Amino acid sequence: MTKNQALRAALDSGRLFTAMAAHNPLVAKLAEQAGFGGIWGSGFELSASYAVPDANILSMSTHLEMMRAIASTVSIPLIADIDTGFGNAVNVHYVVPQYEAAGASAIVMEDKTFPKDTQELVRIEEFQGKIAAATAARADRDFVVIARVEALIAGLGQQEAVRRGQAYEEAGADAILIHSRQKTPDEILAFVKSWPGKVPLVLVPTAYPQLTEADIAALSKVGIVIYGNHAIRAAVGAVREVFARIRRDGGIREVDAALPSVKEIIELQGDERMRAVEARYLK
Amino acid sequence: MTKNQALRAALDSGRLFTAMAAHNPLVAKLAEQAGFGGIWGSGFELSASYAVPDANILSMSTHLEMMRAIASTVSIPLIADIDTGFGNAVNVHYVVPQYEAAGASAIVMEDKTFPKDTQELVRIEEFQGKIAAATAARADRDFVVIARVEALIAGLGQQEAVRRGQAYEEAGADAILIHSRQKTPDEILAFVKSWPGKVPLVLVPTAYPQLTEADIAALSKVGIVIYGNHAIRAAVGAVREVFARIRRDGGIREVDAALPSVKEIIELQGDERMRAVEARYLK
Amino acid sequence: MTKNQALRAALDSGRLFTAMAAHNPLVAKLAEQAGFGGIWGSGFELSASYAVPDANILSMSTHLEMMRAIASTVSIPLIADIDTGFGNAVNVHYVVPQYEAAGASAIVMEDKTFPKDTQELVRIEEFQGKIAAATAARADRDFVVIARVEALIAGLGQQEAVRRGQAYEEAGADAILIHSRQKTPDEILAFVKSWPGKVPLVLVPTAYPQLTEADIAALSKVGIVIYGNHAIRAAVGAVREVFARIRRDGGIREVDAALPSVKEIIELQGDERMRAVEARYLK
Amino acid sequence: MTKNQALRAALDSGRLFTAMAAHNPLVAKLAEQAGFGGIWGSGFELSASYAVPDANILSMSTHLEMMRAIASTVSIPLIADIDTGFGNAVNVHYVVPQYEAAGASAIVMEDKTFPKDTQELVRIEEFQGKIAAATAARADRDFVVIARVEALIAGLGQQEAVRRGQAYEEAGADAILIHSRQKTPDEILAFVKSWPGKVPLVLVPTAYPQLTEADIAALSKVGIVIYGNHAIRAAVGAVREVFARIRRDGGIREVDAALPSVKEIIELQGDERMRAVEARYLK
Ligand SMILES: O=C(O)C(=O)CP(=O)(O)O
Ligand SMILES: O=C(O)C(=O)CP(=O)(O)O
Ligand SMILES: O=C(O)C(=O)CP(=O)(O)O
Ligand SMILES: O=C(O)C(=O)CP(=O)(O)O
Ligand SMILES: O[C@@H]1[C@@H](O)[C@@H](O)OC[C@H]1O
Ligand SMILES: O[C@@H]1[C@@H](O)[C@@H](O)OC[C@H]1O
Ligand SMILES: O[C@@H]1[C@@H](O)[C@@H](O)OC[C@H]1O
Ligand SMILES: O[C@@H]1[C@@H](O)[C@@H](O)OC[C@H]1O
Ligand SMILES: [Cl-]
Ligand SMILES: [Cl-]
Ligand SMILES: [Cl-]
Ligand SMILES: [Cl-]
Ligand SMILES: [Mg+2]
Ligand SMILES: [Mg+2]
Ligand SMILES: [Mg+2]
Ligand SMILES: [Mg+2]
Ligand code: NA
Ligand code: NA
Ligand code: NA
Ligand code: NA
Repeated sequence: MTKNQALRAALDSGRLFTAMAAHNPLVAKLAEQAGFGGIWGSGFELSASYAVPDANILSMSTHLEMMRAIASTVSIPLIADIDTGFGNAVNVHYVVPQYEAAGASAIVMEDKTFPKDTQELVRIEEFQGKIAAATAARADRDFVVIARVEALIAGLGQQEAVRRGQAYEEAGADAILIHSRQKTPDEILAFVKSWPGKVPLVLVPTAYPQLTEADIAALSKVGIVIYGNHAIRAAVGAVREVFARIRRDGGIREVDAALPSVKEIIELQGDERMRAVEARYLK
Repeated sequence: MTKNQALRAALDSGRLFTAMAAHNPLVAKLAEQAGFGGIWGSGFELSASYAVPDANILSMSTHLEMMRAIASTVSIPLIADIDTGFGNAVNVHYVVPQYEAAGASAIVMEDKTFPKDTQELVRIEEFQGKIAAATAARADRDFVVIARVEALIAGLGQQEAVRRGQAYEEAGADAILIHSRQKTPDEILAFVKSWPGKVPLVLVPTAYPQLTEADIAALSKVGIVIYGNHAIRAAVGAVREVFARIRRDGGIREVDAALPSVKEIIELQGDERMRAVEARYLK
Repeated sequence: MTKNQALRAALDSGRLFTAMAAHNPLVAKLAEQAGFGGIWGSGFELSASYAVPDANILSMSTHLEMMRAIASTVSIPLIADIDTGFGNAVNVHYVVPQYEAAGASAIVMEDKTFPKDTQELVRIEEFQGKIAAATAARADRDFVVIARVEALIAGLGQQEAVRRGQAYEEAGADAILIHSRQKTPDEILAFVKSWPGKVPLVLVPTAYPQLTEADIAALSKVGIVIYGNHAIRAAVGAVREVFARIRRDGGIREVDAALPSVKEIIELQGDERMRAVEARYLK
Repeated sequence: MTKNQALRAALDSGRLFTAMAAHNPLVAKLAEQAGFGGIWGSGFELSASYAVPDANILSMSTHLEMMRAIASTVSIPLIADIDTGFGNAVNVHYVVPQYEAAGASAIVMEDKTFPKDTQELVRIEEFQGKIAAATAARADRDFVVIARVEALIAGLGQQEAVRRGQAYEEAGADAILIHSRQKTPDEILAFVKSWPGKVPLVLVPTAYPQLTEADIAALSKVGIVIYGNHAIRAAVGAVREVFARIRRDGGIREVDAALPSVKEIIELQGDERMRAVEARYLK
């Protein structure tokens, strides 16, 4: 099975698929090794790793190349975040085949207007055009197009969020990511209970961590849960602490023991494979 | 003071300068905030973050662009690792002005032969040519060229390591990074005691962590200590643990509390500055 | 004089400054050698060279890196085309310092809305915000910000085109590029005669080639003329003809004599400089 | 048929395959349209277009990304120039899958030592290792690995050039590119007459243009002829002339008529396709 088939199989199978954020190939490799179903090529994580806001500031090329590098490192599906498609439906048409060719198995595109204005979401028909352009542009039918509905977040209400989801599924979306920034899952659970569409839902429970996977498994309508930014957060927490200790201790004499060893990083780098290559071809 | 002046001032001042590894701008920003003197644009860390060996596999462009991005984020000097110069003295000549223009305040270039052969170091005169090409190519005289001597590691002995260091300083090196993979500092300390050159030494005590900064401060001949790969190691240690917990707990309900908050990452991303910009220019 | 000073000197001097399109560093080098005042880092030319439409499809990174490469090759000022700023005023703020750091001496930003809609220009105050963000973001005050007014092209009339130009100059534009796609210069000349602002105008006479430099010199209000796309056009014309001849002749036996020699390209590549470098540093 | 199959079919078919140099996707598109069999992703042409010597100065990433862009534009096979493999057999192993994934249908790798020394070619067994690494690294067996023999050029004689070719074919090369800088084809024709290997030869007759395709068709042992640098040469010849005319005429009033029209470039950019996309998806 190709990665695209694998993701499509997980969605048609009814099993709940988990995807973890990654800001580089090493972190994606660790997510694979930890057992997550797929990698989330998070725009928030990559822009955070560049110390720039997640407000379409980071170059699209930086993100597309990071997706290429991650897909060439892991064997599990990569779901790439393409923000608002980097433009209108015409840009979508030109952009999607690049993400597919980079090896992503899905893209997530949201209906926020872009760029931000000094009215928060684009018109329903305009987004329908963008999703239809994305599905028209993909080569492999198994590649997945996920439409992200921002209407709850934009404060437009549940009726409108469901109306948009249905319009997007009618335009070709393979799944609907309904988002919420509330600190409790009530708004999301009410949307789920009311969702009437045939395609599966996608949740990013970052703001409402109390909704566990067992709680999500109980929602037959959800096929994917995404851990949106826990790798960059974990990284920051530990780097900041090790740096503060090194400066307080005046050195690495204390901190060294606790850290993963240099040998462990060399193994994560594929040293083994490289030695086989040197042994069989360096002459 | 420009960053190049700042680094040159630290070297001429006699104070011991500390530089910490960083594999992205966010980590470089944390090193700055923790109080390190400069950033080490480590080839080992960047290749590890790509999950490829540190054996000249990673594209030079990937590293040069990462240096640009780090220098545009921090206010402290960036010392860039240029491995063996990506080629001979002619490549050095073309490559150095790019690293300088990217905003690096120094480059470290080692005398290993390249590419690796199926004799371990290049000829002394050939490396002298490479260092002279680097110093000839730089525009700002304050930009620093550091020659890294691999002779101890290559097992060529102390006499040869010192002979090479002196030849490189005679060719124009502003400092000599003497390296060692021993688990105790004896080999390095004996080299230091014997070093007769006028330029300062640089140590990367990764393999012999028991040599503390107070121990290094006692070596008047050393002007720089570099923490070679502690950021990627710290990152791996924490990402791996958070991923394993999320998979064991079936969710983020437990791990969320401990992590730095999303709001903390947004602040590290420069959200404040961005709000001032939106407030004064988005109309 | 730095390049930014040189461009500012040409603008304050009253002399008419000429800038020629270039789609790569070699073509920019030829423009310099032909005697043009500066290079026009045309988005139309670079997208045409990629065989994609000039409709914000080409990655911004591809263009920014091409500007870097051109500025590192020529000694004359580079005026970079940044389309609509790749976003709103916030993107402008983040984008301008990158073009400045790449070595461009000016940017040209137009008031078209972006992305294109299924109302043609952005609101006057919104563009004023974008220009003010650009001038706020530049480090060197000599770097030039040129506002391009699309109102004639958008069919909004002369009064509105002048109103926009004046608003942009009031927001900080150092010059106003008034554009026209008419096949005669009447619309442009009438705008010029009516222009009341203090800053100089910029013309791109591509569509009305009969307006010569002597005709433009007679317009004291114009300080810059840009040849918008003549390099890619010339290139296409000759490549297409040589390819057709090679296929008709079944070889290069006939076409070879007419072509510039391989030795001539090697000289344009800086072979001389490289031999001096090899001679003095390859040891 | 995929492009790799198409190239393999041309090689097994006995027909003579023609490939033309291209320094960008537009020029590659013109070569396709002129009727050449494939595109030659020339390192000389791309470095010349950057105004840097063809001496491994140009970044490998710049070339790899240009190959991606060319392959995404044309429908015919792309033969990519990978110089000496950017390193030893280990680099070859890591580099080949990237060129394959970029969409190249073949790579050409030469046996020159690298980097150049202050002995001209690598050891036969070392190159055999590099070619075996390339064939081991490719995913699709149809992808073609071409070994370029520099022994004639290095002045090592015909016996050694043939010995190297045979060793490389024994290591897995699908074809042997025998090169010569002589101004007459005698050296090349004598090598051809003596060539005993089973795989086809590749010629780059740039220096001896009098060897026509009809002359090459008569050499049953040659399966590919490459026009090495005629696109950049044609481009330079015409750009230089148009620039000189514009400066002599003080404008474009005279030169405009002769040039391909702006409308012609817009068509080469895929405007048609883009209008269909806008018409069916921009809503
Ligand atoms: O991870 C991301 O980039 C996301 O799109 C989800 P967020 O908008 O909740 O950060
Ligand atoms: O950090 C690096 O990349 C170094 O050059 C030091 P190392 O060789 O000890 O890893
Ligand atoms: O050369 C360009 O890209 C221009 O902006 C001028 P045009 O819009 O007339 O092509
Ligand atoms: O076109 C190239 O880059 C070639 O490798 C052939 P050359 O070495 O004859 O230029
Ligand atoms: O080669 C891959 C290995 O590295 C890992 O990710 O597990 C699955 C494989 O396909
Ligand atoms: O702007 C910079 C700030 O972000 C920090 O790094 O401290 C020093 C400043 O120059
Ligand atoms: O070095 C430059 C040379 O190459 C040319 O462009 O003329 C001016 C110089 O500054
Ligand atoms: O779409 C392609 C077209 O643009 C051209 O190159 O001819 C063959 C096609 O596959
Ligand atoms: Cl990273
Ligand atoms: Cl990164
Ligand atoms: Cl080009
Ligand atoms: Cl290019
Ligand atoms: Mg996002
Ligand atoms: Mg290193
Ligand atoms: Mg333009
Ligand atoms: Mg070549
Ligand atoms: Na990153
Ligand atoms: Na990284
Ligand atoms: Na180009
Ligand atoms: Na080019």
